[PDB]
Amino acid sequence: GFKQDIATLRGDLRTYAQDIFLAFLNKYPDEKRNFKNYVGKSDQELKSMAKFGDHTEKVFNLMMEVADRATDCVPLASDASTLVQMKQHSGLTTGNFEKLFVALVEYMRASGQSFDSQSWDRFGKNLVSALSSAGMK
Repeated sequence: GFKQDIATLRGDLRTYAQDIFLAFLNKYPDEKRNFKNYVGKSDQELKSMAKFGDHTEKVFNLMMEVADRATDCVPLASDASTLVQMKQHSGLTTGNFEKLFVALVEYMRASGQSFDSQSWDRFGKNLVSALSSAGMK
């Protein structure tokens, strides 16, 4: 289930983090605007960029902790506030996070693994609720 998926992803996180985030940037090209340094590069070129690997993994490092700390796929208000108040998230809307979890759930459904895809969809919807409650537009 959801808690087991956190262990599955964590066991190969750098791989999952890159593949999921690449699926996100490819499904939603306009999101590369928030990552100007990724425009005009293929997946393999991004996977060889140091900042891409490190940052994408750090994103998923924290995302798994937010998911780990959640109760019934509802994240703690503190994690939501942390995400909203980060300097690097100033200028991001709920739609940004909304699209990341669309790509995440679609990636899980297409992986053919036993991910609890419905729980991650809920987790993303609830995280968006918490992000809006914490002050994100």
